[PDB]
Amino acid sequence: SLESFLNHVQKRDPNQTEFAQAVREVMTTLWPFLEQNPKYRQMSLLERLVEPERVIQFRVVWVDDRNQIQVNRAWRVQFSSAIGPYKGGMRFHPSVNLSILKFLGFEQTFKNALTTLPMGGGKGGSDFDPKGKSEGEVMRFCQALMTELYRHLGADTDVPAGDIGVGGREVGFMAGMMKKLSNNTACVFTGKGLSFGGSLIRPEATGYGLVYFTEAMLKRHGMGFEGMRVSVSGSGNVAQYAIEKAMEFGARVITASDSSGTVVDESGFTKEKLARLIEIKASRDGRVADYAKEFGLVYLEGQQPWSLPVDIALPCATQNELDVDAAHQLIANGVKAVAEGANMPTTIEATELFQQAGVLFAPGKAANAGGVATSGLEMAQNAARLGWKAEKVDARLHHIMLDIHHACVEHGGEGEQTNYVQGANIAGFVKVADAMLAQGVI
Amino acid sequence: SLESFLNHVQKRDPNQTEFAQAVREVMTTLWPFLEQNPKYRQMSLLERLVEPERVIQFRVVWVDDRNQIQVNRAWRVQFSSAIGPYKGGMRFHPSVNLSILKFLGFEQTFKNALTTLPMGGGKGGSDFDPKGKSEGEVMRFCQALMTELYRHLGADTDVPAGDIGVGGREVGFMAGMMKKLSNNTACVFTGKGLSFGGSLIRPEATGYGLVYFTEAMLKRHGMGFEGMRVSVSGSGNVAQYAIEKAMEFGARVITASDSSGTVVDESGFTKEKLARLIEIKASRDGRVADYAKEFGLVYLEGQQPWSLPVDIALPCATQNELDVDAAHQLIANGVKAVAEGANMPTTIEATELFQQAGVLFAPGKAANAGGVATSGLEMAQNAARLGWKAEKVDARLHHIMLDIHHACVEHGGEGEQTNYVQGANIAGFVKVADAMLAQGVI
Amino acid sequence: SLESFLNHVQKRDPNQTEFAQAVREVMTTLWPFLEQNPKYRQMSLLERLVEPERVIQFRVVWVDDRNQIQVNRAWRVQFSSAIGPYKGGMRFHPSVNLSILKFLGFEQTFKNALTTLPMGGGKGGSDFDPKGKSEGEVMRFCQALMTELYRHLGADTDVPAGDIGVGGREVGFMAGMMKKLSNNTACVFTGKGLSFGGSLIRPEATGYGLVYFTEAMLKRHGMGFEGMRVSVSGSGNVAQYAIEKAMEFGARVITASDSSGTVVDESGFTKEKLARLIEIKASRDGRVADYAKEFGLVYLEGQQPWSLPVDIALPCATQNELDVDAAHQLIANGVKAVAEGANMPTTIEATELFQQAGVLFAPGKAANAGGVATSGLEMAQNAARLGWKAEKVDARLHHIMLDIHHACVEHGGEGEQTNYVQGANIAGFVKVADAMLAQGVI
Amino acid sequence: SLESFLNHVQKRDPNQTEFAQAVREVMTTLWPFLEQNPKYRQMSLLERLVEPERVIQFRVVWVDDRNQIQVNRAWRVQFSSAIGPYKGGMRFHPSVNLSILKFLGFEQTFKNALTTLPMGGGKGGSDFDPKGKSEGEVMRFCQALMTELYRHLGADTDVPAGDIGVGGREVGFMAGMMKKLSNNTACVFTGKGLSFGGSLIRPEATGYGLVYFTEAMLKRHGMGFEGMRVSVSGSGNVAQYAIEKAMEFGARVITASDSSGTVVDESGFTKEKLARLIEIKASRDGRVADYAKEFGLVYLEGQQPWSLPVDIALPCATQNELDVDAAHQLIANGVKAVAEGANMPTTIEATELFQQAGVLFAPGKAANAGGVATSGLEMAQNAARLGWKAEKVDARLHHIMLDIHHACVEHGGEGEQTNYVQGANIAGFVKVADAMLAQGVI
Repeated sequence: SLESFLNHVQKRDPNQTEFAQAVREVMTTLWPFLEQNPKYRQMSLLERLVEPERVIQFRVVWVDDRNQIQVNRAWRVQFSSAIGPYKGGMRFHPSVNLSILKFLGFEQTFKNALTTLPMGGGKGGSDFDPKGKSEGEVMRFCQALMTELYRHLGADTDVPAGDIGVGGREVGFMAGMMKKLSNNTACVFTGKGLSFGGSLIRPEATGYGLVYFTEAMLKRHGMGFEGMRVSVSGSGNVAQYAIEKAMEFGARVITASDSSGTVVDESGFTKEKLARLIEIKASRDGRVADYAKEFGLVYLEGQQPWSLPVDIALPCATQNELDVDAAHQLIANGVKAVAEGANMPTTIEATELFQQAGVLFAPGKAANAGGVATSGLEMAQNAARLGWKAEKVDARLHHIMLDIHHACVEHGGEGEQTNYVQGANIAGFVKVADAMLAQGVI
Repeated sequence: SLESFLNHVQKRDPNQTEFAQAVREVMTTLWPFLEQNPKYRQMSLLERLVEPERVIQFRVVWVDDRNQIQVNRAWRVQFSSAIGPYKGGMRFHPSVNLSILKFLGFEQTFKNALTTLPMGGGKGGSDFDPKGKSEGEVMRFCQALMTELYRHLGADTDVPAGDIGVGGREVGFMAGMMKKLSNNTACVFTGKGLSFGGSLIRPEATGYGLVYFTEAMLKRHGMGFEGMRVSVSGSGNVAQYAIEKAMEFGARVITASDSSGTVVDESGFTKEKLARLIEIKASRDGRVADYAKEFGLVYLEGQQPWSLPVDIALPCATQNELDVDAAHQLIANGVKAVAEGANMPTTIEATELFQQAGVLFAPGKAANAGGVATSGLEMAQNAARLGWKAEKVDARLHHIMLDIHHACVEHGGEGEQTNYVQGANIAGFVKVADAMLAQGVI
Repeated sequence: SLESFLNHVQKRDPNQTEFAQAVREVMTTLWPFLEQNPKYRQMSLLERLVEPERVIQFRVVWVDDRNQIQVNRAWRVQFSSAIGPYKGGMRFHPSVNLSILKFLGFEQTFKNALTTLPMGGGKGGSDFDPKGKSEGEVMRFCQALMTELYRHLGADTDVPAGDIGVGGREVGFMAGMMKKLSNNTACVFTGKGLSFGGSLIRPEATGYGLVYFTEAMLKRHGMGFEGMRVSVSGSGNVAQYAIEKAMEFGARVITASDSSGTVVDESGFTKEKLARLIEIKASRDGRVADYAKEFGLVYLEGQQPWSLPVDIALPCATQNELDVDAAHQLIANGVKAVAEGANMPTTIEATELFQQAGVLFAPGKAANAGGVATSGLEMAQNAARLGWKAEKVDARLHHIMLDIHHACVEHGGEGEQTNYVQGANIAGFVKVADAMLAQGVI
Repeated sequence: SLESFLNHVQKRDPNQTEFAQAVREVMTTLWPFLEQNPKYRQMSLLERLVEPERVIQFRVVWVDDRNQIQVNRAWRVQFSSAIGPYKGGMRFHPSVNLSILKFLGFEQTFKNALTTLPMGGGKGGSDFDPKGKSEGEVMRFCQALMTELYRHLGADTDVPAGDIGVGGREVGFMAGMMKKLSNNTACVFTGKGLSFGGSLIRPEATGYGLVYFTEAMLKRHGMGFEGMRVSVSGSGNVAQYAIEKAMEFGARVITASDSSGTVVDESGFTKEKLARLIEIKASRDGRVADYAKEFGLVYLEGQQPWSLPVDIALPCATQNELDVDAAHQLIANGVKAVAEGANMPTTIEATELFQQAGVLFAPGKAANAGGVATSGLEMAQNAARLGWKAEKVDARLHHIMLDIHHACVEHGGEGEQTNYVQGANIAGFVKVADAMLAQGVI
């Protein structure tokens, strides 16, 4: 009984709402697999899995620009080290609390496991509010935080990163203070700048990865991006470099979009066209509408791209942006594959409609894992003591996406088509679970 | 004077029989090389080499399923770190003592050195008897052992592994407790499972490597596996994959065996038959006898394969399984090469008979070194934080075995045949000796 | 069954002759106590007690005055930490081996426990032969030993000291290298010189304590040192201050001795005379014969003191210096008490003979414990960062000896005389055993 | 103001002449760049950059062959860790002092940054004089130094290497003692022997690298080594392999030199001729003069090679060996390029004179960086636990020199020729500066 297990887990954290849902969602997805595979239920594995190995809550005292002393709370949730060191970002936001952090770390554990890289799961942050703070205040805050936290991190223990409220700047400040205090230059943060261990291809990683996974998916079922019509939704990081990589595989990419609307280009994106789009949206005022005016292209004011007949659709905008109705249209127009660039873009029913219609479907938890894979490649480069050329990082990223795809296929069923939703849900759990079982009662 | 040196060394250890024999066999092989190369006798090098850097003997207290407290003794012999960290397995068996462990660690030093990977030499274990113990008892014991041992290990200090009485299961339990206690996920054990840092090809490594090495040896002397009759003893992972690779080179592999007896198949193993042998020996009760019934094959009840006339014998079962009576049969029946898959299958007397009969003979320290070489490749992959495809691992294992073969040939003399016993010992020693000399009086 | 336990215990160390005897002796005295106190047999306490927590064996390489590189073996036996850190001396002697060091650590564990101070048990040394070595060779040897050993010691871990082959000079060298390498000045050795943390009364400690112990023993049985003829053997540290304190309690001390022979003084030592013996003996070559010649005293060239009629005999030279024939003479001439300043001076047979003749007998295991007790007071002063005046060290040493004596009486039976062999073993055992039980299965 | 800044810097070190000169030279080259880029002046970056993070000065006491105790001074200057661990050699010479070590470490910081490898900057040494010392004295000195120094080093903290007075022998001794004391086998010294972690191509690296770099520079400007007359000064490591690689690129190499004089060979070096020069110079007594005598070549007793007409001059002997008069001779005789194999062989005035005459000039700071770059590759192989073939090391070295050439060109101006002085200095500064800025005020 699912409800009974969930009810039991909640007894310890009656008020951690977010964590409660995160446990429910994972368990709801796994329950039929667990019923058929009693092995992954033994040794109180599920009870072990939902209890984080270690949580550190600590006081952060710092001084603001008015010389007022401020007190914040920070955390590092070290959830699972079964597969490798705790890995996951730091988040600075006034709403952050333990519940939210456990929810993120819990999910990260499976997300990291899914990449096939040797990374555990963790997450941290503070109720510190970066909004309105000077560079100096943020620096002092990062340093005060690291004055406690440094003792709990390490290249083989816990390697944090950025998240909301924690960008390249803050990672720099935290990595610098880690190094000073420890007198040790090993990789303890990813998302570092290129001057001190960061990796090339990080901006391109999620988009590139989306296309790699989808091509693997297409090769296995006798198709490929070459010569295909491709629609993309969204126009940030992920959408941009997705477009770039599909072009390298011979795809004709014909749409991009933002919240206000969709640009349509049947002759297709080119290197130049995409360059100017990237430039435009790097401003805060830039709009797809402006990109279209500039190149004399069709603009569809507040519509999505799903009305266009394509072979492949890549939603890279936001959650729930591809519903049942759009799925019916894409199917009717002959779509062959769908892969998720964004976080949970396709609704559950639309996912199901694609699958029953024999449309290849790649869930985001797998197809957008390039972002997280590259934090692993950064570690790998730092470990090797050699920075790699962009092409080398990219080639290695490609092989990782092929490994993730292989993992989904392993658990993706025996049907005429692989079920990548099922495959991606199971692969992450199984790897963590196998590792926990091999390592005994610890 | 050899005898005088041997007599002097024993004074500290008048009752370490196994260790004395080990120092004797090695020194006897080295003595003429040392006569021609006084460099390697300077700076009390031999006296330094035979004295292990460090030994930890310690008490292990644990509780059995009847709530009785048991006391065992354990050791880690950290013999040499001249070339790299102490490397070598852990052995659980009621007969284990300091003498035996020093002999094995001493042997490990030269074997590791020969692989060309940067690994020193060590060995450890306990007089704990795993026979009849429940899983929980083995677990509690492993953990109580790690409660002391964890402080003496490290990814750049001492990296153990399995051996008799210590398989994948036990490695997992020790690695897990190491991780918990040190709060560090770095590679301190090899032979780990794929879910927490293990390497592909590790199961095939020794068997594969054995055939790669033996093929090199044959080719150098105008032969090859192609068309040869091959007897293999044993039916565990070494034997299985020795059989697998020899078939791939065109050999007719005609025997396999366990403790109960030997199966004979004059037409030879196939992929399908070996697959089925593996399935059978994967159960806890499966016996070569069952495998013989299923394919209608000759079964030799409690006999070894050695009465059969073959071109190549490959002992892959246990220590001392090929003694003088067997050797006489093999030689009389025209065997051309003997190579050791297991650890020290051939007795000192049987070994000499093979060499004096002009039979190519490959000692395990060279020929079965694929396993430990591949344990270095495991360490390497963990250090890089990126796993290799099976093909990359196989290709590197192969290339390493050819380098090992080349070193043995370099120091194996000028006779009509290479002396691989002489060759492997001198090649191993020179690398350890050059390193001990460069690094000063320490 | 005693024989059954001793036989089981011996299986792991079939050739450790000295260690078997020590275990046999302790266990024979305890067996009746244990029958009456089943509590102390539970939880495999005895099997745990006889197995040392940790032993380190290691290589020591050093260069002699002719530039020949020498190799020796060293050990630190860290036997018990139940009551406090491992405590015990280091011994340099060519006969040293693991068996002997285990025998010494085992005793040390009980002797330290008896003092009431918080000290565990340990012992170490090397087969290094200090004889004929220059100050420089010993220094280099000590430093090379410490290059390894320092990592296993600590003010709260293992605090060694001197013994045979290791005096103040060697303690100084080892303590110095400990400080350099650890960059830490805490007390990691006792027997230090006054200039760097040593304690007053240390040179006097063993001799003083012997007299303190023997005086309690005498008083309990209607006697005292006053007016007694006392023979002392030996002429180093222990004997000298045994003589000093005995004169202080009003005894007429009539002998002292070295390897070469015995000085006899019927009128008894005086302060004046003893001062000059101390000067003579402060060299390593100084002789009693020269001391006897200077005061016109009888020299019994190569004889022991035991032919002389005395009330009290105090063996303070070496192990086994008083056998049955000597004991027979002592009994026949009317001896009332024998107390051991040295370590195991009286042979088992001479001992039994004293007990059967109603001669009061204080075993070294209790009576010579002042030295180690004062090494505890050295630790205490160092921890406090404040040294004590001599009167204070001496007063506390005295109290301790009275506690040791009281403990021996409690368990020495109700007979006409206290059995101090029995008493000291049981009292020592009870303290270690209570600590082991309270601290769980470790 | 440059002068006011140089003066501010000097206030702390009024008598460190070498250091003051080094800071002046760097800042003079950068000053125009900094004016155009206020970013690189912010946050007191320059004041921070010239003050070393950490310097440890320490006493080294050791015993010479006459048993006299000697006292020396040693240092490790840990200058910059912005980019990676402190990296740089140890120098044993009686003239060594803090000023000299700071100058070298400061420069080291920029040369290391330039390689694109993740290396900080450091330098160390002692006023210990190795000249006339026995192997034993040198070993004991190295061990006594490491007895203190080991605690400040680490594979991710500070990884030293050799220099004047510290060759392979000394690296071996120091590494060995590092390993012994830390019980850790990770790479903390580069320049190791092949038996314990050294890299192939290390002897060839500076010479190879010099030619690789110069070749890029000639090609960028329409030239190449092919068919060119090349003069080389020196006959050590750097000159041998400079010659080796230049012959391989089609050069006619016509000189080599030592302190005593110069050999001229108009027909050019050959493989055999260079082999014999190496042998001769591999001895302690070998002289270029003897080499000239042997092959019947013109010897210019104590003159330099600069009077000789060449297309390319490669100074690889010592500091200040090429001054203005020599530059005038080279220019008048039609020289096209000068590249520095040694450290600052060319004086500022001679440098300027080459630049004003349109002669391509490559500073050592770029052109001789192959050595330290290859020490980075040594670190890298150790981190990977895998040695590379000579060919792989060479290829990787080559690509690194090409990366260095590309960075110099990026910052070398728009003139008819790249200004590599300006280019190598700015490129080095930008990498370090970016890193310091990102990591905050630490």
